[PDB]
Amino acid sequence: KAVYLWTVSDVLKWYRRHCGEYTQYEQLFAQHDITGRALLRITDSSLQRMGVTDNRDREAIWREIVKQRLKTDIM
Repeated sequence: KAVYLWTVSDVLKWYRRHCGEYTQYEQLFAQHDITGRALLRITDSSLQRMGVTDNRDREAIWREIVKQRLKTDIM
């Protein structure tokens, strides 16, 4: 499924699969209503505003977001 079309549920499924060691934050994605379109636009600073203040955790999640953008872009 193209990321642009991902629902929040699609985002949560992606998050569980790729950020499985950071599940503690998973509800932030639902509470902030992060669709695929939002996922492609969010910044490291958005993550910190959602409450991922731990640097190493936020770095890890951010890298997964960038990895997904790269997959999307090479297509």
